[PDB]
Amino acid sequence: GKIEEGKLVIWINGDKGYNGLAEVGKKFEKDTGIKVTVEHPDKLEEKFPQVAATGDGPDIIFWAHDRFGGYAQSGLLAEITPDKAFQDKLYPFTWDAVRYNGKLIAYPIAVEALSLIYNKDLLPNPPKTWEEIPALDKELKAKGKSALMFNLQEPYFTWPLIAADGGYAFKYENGKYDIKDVGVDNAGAKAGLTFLVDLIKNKHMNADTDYSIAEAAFNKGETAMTINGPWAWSNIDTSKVNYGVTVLPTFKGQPSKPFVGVLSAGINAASPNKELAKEFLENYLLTDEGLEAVNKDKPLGAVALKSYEEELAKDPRIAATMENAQKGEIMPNIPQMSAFWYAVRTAVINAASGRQTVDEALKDAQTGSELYRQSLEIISRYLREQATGAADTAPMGASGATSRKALETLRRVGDGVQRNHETAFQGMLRKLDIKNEDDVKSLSRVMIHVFSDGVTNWGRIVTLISFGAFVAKHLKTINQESCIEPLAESITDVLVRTKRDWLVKQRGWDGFVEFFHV
Ligand SMILES: COc1nn(C)cc1C(=O)N[S@@]1(=O)=NC(=O)c2ccc3c(c2)N(C[C@@H]2CCO[C@H]2[C@@H](OC)/C(F)=C/C[C@H](C)C1)C[C@@]1(CCCc2cc(Cl)ccc21)CO3
Ligand SMILES: OC[C@H]1O[C@H](O[C@H]2[C@H](O)[C@@H](O)[C@@H](O)O[C@@H]2CO)[C@H](O)[C@@H](O)[C@@H]1O
Repeated sequence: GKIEEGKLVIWINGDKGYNGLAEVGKKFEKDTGIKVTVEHPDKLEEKFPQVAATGDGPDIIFWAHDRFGGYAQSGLLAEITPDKAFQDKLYPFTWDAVRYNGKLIAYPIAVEALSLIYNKDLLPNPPKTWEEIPALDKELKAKGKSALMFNLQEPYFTWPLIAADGGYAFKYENGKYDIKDVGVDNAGAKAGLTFLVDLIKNKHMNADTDYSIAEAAFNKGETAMTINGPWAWSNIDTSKVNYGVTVLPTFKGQPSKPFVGVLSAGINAASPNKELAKEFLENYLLTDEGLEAVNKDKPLGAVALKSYEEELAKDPRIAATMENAQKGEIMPNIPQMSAFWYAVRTAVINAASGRQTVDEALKDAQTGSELYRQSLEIISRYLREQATGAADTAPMGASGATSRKALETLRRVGDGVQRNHETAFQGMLRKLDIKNEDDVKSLSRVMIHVFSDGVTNWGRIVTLISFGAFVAKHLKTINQESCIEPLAESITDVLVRTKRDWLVKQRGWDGFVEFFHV
């Protein structure tokens, strides 16, 4: 749990130009004597927050911007402070993708959007609609080909179809996200995912198709179409398939709406090499020659660097990428994106395999996606009304009946725990000696140790929240009322992170209300 001084370790995904990046690393070493190690570990976006939390991991992490808000909220990223001269060399909308709570948390590299990639030797004209793909597959099957193969294991690739007829992650209106408004189990999302499951039912696609199987089938000329990003174009070039990159097909007359990613470079908060990392990213990578080295290995898409994007913009494959991006939406970077992606990943795999119906799969994804927000509403309200003696008059909002009935249940069963276990609560309160916001930050570790490692049931969840209320009452009494919302956020994090799968299996807080129905 200590990063080594006087070198740079970089993590980037195995689908990106990591050999090109290593070439930029060699140029840095030639000037500075500092070795640059580029690694592409499996699941690096899940590994980074685990290793970084212990003061370990790479100096620089590359991922799409959507994961970076979670990393920033967890204190895992150094604030990026480039001068005006450097900032003005990149597109302002790319800087917006890496801004979190008013602070830049990464360097933007390139804009990524999925396109429809088609074999001009099999399909001279690509289909304008999803609805015509079954008929095309039937024509191509008669010739020993298939219409379409793409990765069905990552919701990134299926999302554009789910979003087409009105599926959404977090509602965006008046230039602001309603994190309370999730659109995963609406009629639009159901129509999109039913269309995908029907393609599998009718044997136009196979539920087991992943990135490697789709790429091999397209690059060998066995399938007429794939869905992929700019990074894929290198392997297609090598294959000598006569390919086009175009607009994704429409669904029910509406565009497919890909979630747009900005490949971004974050600096580990635990790195002792932050000045070397800034130098590397600003004066080696984010140059015409640095981006060219990476782009020549695996294409980046529409680069953040204006000078180089002017050259690449002339490429009709980049025009197609930006057309799809404009029909799509820039991903949020809110910490909840991780849970959203896990919930929709499971829904698509289960619907595609027949493990769940579309209705069952998207219900669970909806419950999973709103679990943090709903849990925080209940827990924050209970802690604050316990501390002050007065309830919150603010409307409950989305799924408000559940929130109201959960808080009602918690008042009954939680007050019971605090009354019956007053001596134990007082003993643990004094032993923990909670005085201020720094001490509250130390509770997460002991909550995971005591709560998360014990049996999972609603009773032990009531104790977790009820002791939280007991601590909140103390914090109010000693003029530390400012600590209660952070405490509520910390309890919610432990509960929903460590009991995610169990909570969704219970129908979340509806399960809680039913379990303690007297
Ligand atoms: C029929 O049975 C029941 N019906 N219902 C409604 C409940 C039970 C029931 O039996 N529940 S029980 O099994 N629950 C536990 O054991 C338990 C569960 C979660 C806990 C947790 C304990 N904690 C240790 C406790 C605190 C007081 O002394 C501890 C314990 O004695 C050593 C005790 F009193 C247990 C009695 C429980 C009622 C038994 C607190 C904890 C660690 C410390 C830091 C910290 C900070 C915050 Cl903000 C928030 C929480 C925490 C983690 O959360
Ligand atoms: O499938 C969910 C997944 O989608 C995005 O990941 C993309 C990434 O943006 C691309 O650069 C490329 O590597 O493919 C990935 C999909 O396999 C999100 O960025 C990611 O957080 C999310 O889990």
